[PDB]
Amino acid sequence: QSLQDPFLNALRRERVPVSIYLVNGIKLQGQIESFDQFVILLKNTVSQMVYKHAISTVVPSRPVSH
Amino acid sequence: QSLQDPFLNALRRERVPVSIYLVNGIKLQGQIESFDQFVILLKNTVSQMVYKHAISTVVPSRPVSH
Amino acid sequence: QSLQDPFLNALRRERVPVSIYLVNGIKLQGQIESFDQFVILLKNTVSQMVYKHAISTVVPSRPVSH
Amino acid sequence: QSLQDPFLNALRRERVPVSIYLVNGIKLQGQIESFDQFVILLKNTVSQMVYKHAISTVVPSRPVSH
Amino acid sequence: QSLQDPFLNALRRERVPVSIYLVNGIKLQGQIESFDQFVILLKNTVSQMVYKHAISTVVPSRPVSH
Amino acid sequence: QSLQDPFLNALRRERVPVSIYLVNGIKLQGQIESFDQFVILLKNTVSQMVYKHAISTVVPSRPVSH
Repeated sequence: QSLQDPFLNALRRERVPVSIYLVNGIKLQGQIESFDQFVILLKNTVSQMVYKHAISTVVPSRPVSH
Repeated sequence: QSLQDPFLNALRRERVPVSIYLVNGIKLQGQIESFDQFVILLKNTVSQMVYKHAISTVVPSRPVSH
Repeated sequence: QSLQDPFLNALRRERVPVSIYLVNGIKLQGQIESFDQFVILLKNTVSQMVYKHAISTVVPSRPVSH
Repeated sequence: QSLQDPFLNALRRERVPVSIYLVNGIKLQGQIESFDQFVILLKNTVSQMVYKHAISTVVPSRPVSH
Repeated sequence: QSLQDPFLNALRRERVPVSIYLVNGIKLQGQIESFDQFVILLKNTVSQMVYKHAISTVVPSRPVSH
Repeated sequence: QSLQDPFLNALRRERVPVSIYLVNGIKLQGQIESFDQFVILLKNTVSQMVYKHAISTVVPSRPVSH
């Protein structure tokens, strides 16, 4: 299930800069390189691996249709 | 199960502004655009994807029947 | 399972004011309107939906038998 | 499984005052009245229901064998 | 699975003092008395029961082979 | 699943220094010695065992292909 995948794929495909806010309030920025049901790979200087269980919200930097 | 879906659907359908409070105390605001069992899409300038595991409470801005 | 349901039902039925403390230390107050295994609906001016995964403790404002 | 139950039962049966520390650092005190795999009922003036997912450590006020 | 058990058993058997850091940054110290897949029993003046879901990292006070 | 394993294996095999940020904002550093689906063993002076449920992001100190 089911909503996640089209939303994240749209961001990934359009290479939209996003802000990922973590469960501790820390903000990550970059482009979604790929994802599965457990992690998101977020690209800027290096690819970092973000655990979805530690994500609170994914905020596109501009409107993106899914 | 079972309580969530009528509650969130009522908010979504009536387009009631809500406050979503996260597990770190951060408050999000907007209208519920859609949801499944893992995320809520919360609309204002952009659609942001909120993970339910990081939500503590959903507070309608006015009384809504479910 | 098994302890939750009689405890929360007693509060709900007796309409006992409770304090719900969240995993971030934030205190909610109101009466338990209904619940399932994922959320509690907590009533005051509006019904708010509290996720049990974000609850640390439910504290009745007075002794209640279960 | 398997370690929890003898440990908590020993506390419950011996009516040992405990400190329950939550995942946010908040300390609860009282005696364990009962428990299942999801919650602990902690007694002082009222019985409060503590969610095990929000517990970090259970600390007996004195040595207890299990 | 699979890595945990040899690591924690090595600490337990060698009675190595460890620091257990919790998800809120609080540090516990003592020796691992026993464990299962849900909790660790950590010994100093009393045995305290630590929930693994609230543990971030287990740090031996000296190098231990597993 | 599926993304984690090639990413972490690449770090492990190349012995890339990483920063592991925990869900409370605390940063760990060292090299990934091994991992399974529940923990990562992170090496510096001692091997410490990090629970993946307490990890927010794994950040390689330099670009690594997976």
